[PDB]
Amino acid sequence: SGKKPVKVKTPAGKEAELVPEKVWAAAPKGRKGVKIGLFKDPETGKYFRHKLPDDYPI
DNA sequence: GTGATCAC
DNA sequence: GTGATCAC
Repeated sequence: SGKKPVKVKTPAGKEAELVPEKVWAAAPKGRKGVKIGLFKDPETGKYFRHKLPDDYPI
């Protein structure tokens, strides 16, 4: 569960500040990987994933 | 190619 | 079972 809002571009193309429903890190052995959040487009109700800032707490 | 996640 | 999310 995320808490702080994230500036994302939604699939519908708009700039939004959304609270991710789930957050996690995806990274292979030996490498930094990326932090990802699961978001819900409030305008379409559809789910999408988006990169999180590197210092976003998991 | 590899990592995690889950709506679909 | 996978699309799609990114960085290395």
